[PDB]
Amino acid sequence: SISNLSMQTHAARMRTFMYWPSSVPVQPEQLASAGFYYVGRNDDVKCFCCDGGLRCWESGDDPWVEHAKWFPRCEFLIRMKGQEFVDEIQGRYPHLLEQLLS
Amino acid sequence: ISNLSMQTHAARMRTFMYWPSSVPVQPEQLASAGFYYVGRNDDVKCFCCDGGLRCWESGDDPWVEHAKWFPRCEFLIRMKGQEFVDEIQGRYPHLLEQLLST
Ligand SMILES: [Zn+2]
Ligand SMILES: [Zn+2]
Repeated sequence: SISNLSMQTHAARMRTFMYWPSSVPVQPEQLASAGFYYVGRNDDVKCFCCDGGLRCWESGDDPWVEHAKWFPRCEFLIRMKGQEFVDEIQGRYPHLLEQLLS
Repeated sequence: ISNLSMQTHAARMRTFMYWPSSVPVQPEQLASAGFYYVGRNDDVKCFCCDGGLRCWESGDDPWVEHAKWFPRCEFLIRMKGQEFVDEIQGRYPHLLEQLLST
């Protein structure tokens, strides 16, 4: 089941990036593709499905890889990228929680 | 070892001089688990992994919580063994997941 039903369509999530800051390296179209919509503060985004938030976007960052890095059990992510992809990314970062708790 | 001067059990109990009497976990249970008081609220850190714990509600086990949040702690494993750590880890498989929902 979905966390934000109003942002289920690409068109809608993509509609929120109207005043997405120019200095942010990642583009609104990659973000909307990954299910992320702009919450209207700084560069904070949320996924319409898992309600998982992401911020501090830097050059090279991949919305799909980050989605799998931080919210691996999101139904939408699995369905679009597959369990293999999620397993691989989760494979790269086994000590994520530990690293947060430093 | 993060804090060499909190190595001994006796040095650890000493930091609980200004420990609040309202917090329902005694300095004894906390010093045995490797924790010393850092002087603010009820924040404690382990002399080894430097893991920090707070918000001690009633019925909390310093050893269980050590295993819960800092399972790779050498001191925790030496005192309680890898089996205890695995058991508590299985009781909480989605720990990082529950953090990021807030
Ligand atoms: Zn998601
Ligand atoms: Zn420790």
